[PDB]
Amino acid sequence: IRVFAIPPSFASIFLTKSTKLTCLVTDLTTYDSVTISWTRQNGEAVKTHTNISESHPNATFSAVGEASICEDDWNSGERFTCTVTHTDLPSPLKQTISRPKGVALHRPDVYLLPPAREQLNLRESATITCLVTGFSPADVFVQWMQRGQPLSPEKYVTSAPMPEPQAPGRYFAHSILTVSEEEWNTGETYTCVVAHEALPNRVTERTVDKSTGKPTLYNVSLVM
Amino acid sequence: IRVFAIPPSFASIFLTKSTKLTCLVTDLTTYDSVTISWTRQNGEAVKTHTNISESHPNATFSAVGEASICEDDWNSGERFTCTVTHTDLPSPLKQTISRPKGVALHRPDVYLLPPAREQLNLRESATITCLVTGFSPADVFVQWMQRGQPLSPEKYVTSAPMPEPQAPGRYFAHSILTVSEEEWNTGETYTCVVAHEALPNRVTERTVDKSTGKPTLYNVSLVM
Amino acid sequence: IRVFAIPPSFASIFLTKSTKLTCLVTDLTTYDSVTISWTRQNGEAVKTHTNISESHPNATFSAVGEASICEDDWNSGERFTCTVTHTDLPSPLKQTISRPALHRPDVYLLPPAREQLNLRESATITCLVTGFSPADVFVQWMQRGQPLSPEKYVTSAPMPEPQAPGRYFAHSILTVSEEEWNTGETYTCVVAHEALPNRVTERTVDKSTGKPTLYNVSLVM
Ligand SMILES: *[C@@H]1O[C@H](CO)[C@@H](O)[C@H](O)[C@H]1NC(C)=O
Ligand SMILES: *[C@@H]1O[C@H](CO)[C@@H](O)[C@H](O)[C@H]1NC(C)=O
Ligand SMILES: *[C@@H]1O[C@H](CO)[C@@H](O)[C@H](O)[C@H]1NC(C)=O
Repeated sequence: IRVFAIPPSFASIFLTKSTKLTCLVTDLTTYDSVTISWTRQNGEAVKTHTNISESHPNATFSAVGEASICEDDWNSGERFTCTVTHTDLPSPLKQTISRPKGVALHRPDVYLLPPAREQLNLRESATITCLVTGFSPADVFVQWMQRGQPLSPEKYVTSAPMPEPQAPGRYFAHSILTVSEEEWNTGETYTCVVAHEALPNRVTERTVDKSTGKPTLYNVSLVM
Repeated sequence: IRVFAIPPSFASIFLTKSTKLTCLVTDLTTYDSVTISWTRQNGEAVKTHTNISESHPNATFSAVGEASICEDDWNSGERFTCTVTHTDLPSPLKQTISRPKGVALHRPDVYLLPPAREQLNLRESATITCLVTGFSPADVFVQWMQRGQPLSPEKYVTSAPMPEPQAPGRYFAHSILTVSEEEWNTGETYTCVVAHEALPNRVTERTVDKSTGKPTLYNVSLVM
Repeated sequence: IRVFAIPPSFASIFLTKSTKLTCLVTDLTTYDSVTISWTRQNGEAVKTHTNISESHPNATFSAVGEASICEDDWNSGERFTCTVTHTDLPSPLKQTISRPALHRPDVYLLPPAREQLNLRESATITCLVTGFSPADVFVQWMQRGQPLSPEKYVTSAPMPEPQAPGRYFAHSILTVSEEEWNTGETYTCVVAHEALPNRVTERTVDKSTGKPTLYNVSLVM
């Protein structure tokens, strides 16, 4: 029996365009009347639970509570009082969380690197790395789209934020995309979109194809 | 009684990151008791109508009722009703506005044209046109960014959307950025950003400089 | 009421050139005069422990049981037991620990982008390690045979490969100045992994690596 308070990441709120606070109560006994109400410091939130998780392998139940809350309330700093009520707990427990404040804002520097020539020579799989560095407060959402069409989330993996060596305040993040050689050889202008607080547009785009390496001012070829 | 309910346009919701809805009364007594109330389907109370407009010299009544509302509920299509009653007319006037439904969403196609050679020859100024076409609905926000920071609102002018001739539902929009010729010679990489509903991130980016638009002038062939 | 020990990882093995044992006791309340001993699956003697701490208020006995053991004992798979005969429980408790598919890692070095170099405040060289199993790699950076300081370069934790769940990838960067890049430097990235037959691989990139080194085409105003 434990109660968790989960602040939604900017990765979560940007994906669905909604700040969805979520409270997990884990390892509760499988009893009846599983109800999760909602309050705040004012007391006007209303929503119930949806699709409570089944019994975990350690032989106990669990419940999840999620609600829709506006973006401006999330930016205001109000402590949202997520309350969970159950019969096993003699007293219902409520959780109050809010955004951290006072953190500096540093604009991300999204630089896109083409796959290495040695990797291209092997002709099995080519990897394109999106470098997102020099951004705070180190909460980013990086996704890949092809010709304006988003790709499957399984195709790409985004690394967790890590501290920058030179800059202590700024933290970087990484994401790689695996592509076939024939797709890269033809060139579909793969682009990287990065979402962050510090960006004035809050979204930035950088693209690369096979013809980026050529300076496009001269066309020199070697034929035997 | 005449009340003008101005819906929050996409430019308004995107510039301030907070949707602002205003219903403004028009052409009544210069100053008397008035009650403005935003009403949903549930009839719940709303934020107070701050900054009521002062009486105009031409004896035309005007009251600006602004409030902060849920961003997601506005896009959900549920209708917002401004209830205005006045001492002059006992019957209240109900004005209801919402985001229109039954409208197709078409992804904007952003084409960014370099300045003409004839204009660059006179060297008095350079105009860069940001062409956005095939976007629905009519609302759109266009602003200009130079090397990461936005331009002044006076510097750039965005034309009103007009119906596209080929596609009746789709529309097109224009925005010019007149700059001095010597700035274009430096190739400082002007960037055009646009905001619209249909884009996957709701915003997309295009860039132009002196290097872009230059073909391969030199096919230097080294063949043995 | 359990015992936990830190397994020797190939990075830690390669740093000290030997397998070292670290048994940080967890989930056991700190009492006076506790008994902790190192034994194998069969239980012969060990060397004396070193650098143990006092009682820990956080209910986790944060004193390390240090012992240096041969490499063949670790890679043979026979278990190691951190036997902790605690005061509260007369029955001794031990934790069996050992190594748990091997794929040769492929190391590819990506030169810094021109956008990074044009701005000139810094240059980042990325070391992409892919297709290694298990997740035990130590990415280190070499410059003309001189090992760079650990603070310059940082390596992310290995993540499962999207193409193959068995495969893992690790990615590391080196933060240098633009002058250090446009001036001739080797900047070798060396990667050590168990699955490598040589146990060590490295790649080198230069400013002229991108150039074909057949035609030096230049633009002059
Ligand atoms: C540029 O050079 C490549 C090298 O083979 C060649 O395939 C391509 O056709 C050239 N571009 C043009 C426009 O001819
Ligand atoms: C450039 O030269 C190459 C020589 O191999 C030729 O194949 C190509 O068609 C040329 N491109 C143009 C645009 O003339
Ligand atoms: C051509 O070679 C010279 C060697 O002195 C070098 O400095 C120069 O950078 C080379 N050209 C290019 C385009 O790299």
